[PDB]
Amino acid sequence: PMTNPDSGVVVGYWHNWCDGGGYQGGNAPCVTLDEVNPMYNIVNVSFMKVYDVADGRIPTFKLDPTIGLSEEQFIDQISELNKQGRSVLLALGGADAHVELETGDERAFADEIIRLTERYGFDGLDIDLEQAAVTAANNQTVIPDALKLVKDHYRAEGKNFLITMAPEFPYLTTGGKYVPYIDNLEGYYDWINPQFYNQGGDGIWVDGVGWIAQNNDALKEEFIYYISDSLINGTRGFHKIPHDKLVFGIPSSIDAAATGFVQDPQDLYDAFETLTTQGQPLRGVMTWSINWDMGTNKNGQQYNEQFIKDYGPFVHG
Repeated sequence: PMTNPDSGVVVGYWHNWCDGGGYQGGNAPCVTLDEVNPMYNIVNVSFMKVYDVADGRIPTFKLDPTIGLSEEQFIDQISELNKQGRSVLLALGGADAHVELETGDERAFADEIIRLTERYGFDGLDIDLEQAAVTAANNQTVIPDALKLVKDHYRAEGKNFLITMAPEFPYLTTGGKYVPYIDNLEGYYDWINPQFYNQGGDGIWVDGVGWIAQNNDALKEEFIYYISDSLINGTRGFHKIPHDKLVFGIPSSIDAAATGFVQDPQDLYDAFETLTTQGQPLRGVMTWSINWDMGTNKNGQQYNEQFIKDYGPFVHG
């Protein structure tokens, strides 16, 4: 019962908690799955984590009851997303997740991913580790090893369990800390949706063009274009990610991330247009987060689904 997308994707994260505070003092309410705009055709339930270190190192998922959904209602709403052709992934990691897997844990971690997948109807898993967890303990080897077990388990049932990853973009260099997740899952992952945000003054130097920072709003089109062109060709010191497997992750507003919000969507449409014109169209867009897009800013104004209104029709048309 493992729903996959047929073409472009708009990936959105869904908070398993209520009323998060924002980088500019807004508020992100919890919402049900049935409240999510259908143009979010990949919905990432956040987060699979270790809730209590006394329960051991294996991450798990526990639905937050304050969202107002029973277990059965949550399961049913996933089934309903699947009937619409939409996928629901489990996102592993997030802040304060205590994911510190050790060599030897990979079989039990795979078992728990399979168990939650059977119980809830998840269509796959997104690796969304916090900065410090990327190289913690044996995460770089145990997490890919466990996911290969899961992938092949479902492949043997004729099903494609989706595997995606949300690296912070500076770590995608040829010698970067994220490389093992990508190399170890080559041929296993379906796409990568890096975070092109929260890295302040990081960016990329483009010979003949100059220094293009992730927080430079005047060069946003050039940033999106050149960081993507580098990834999809394995150039400018970046690890290759094929263009049909690259999804461009950006904040849904200035409350969702400290930096990286795209002030003018036209900069993204034009960058994607240049990539398409050279024959390397990207697979779609990702955002942190659905709940922020449905949230409020510090003066109580609704974000009013502005992000999915800006990028949904663009990706799906």
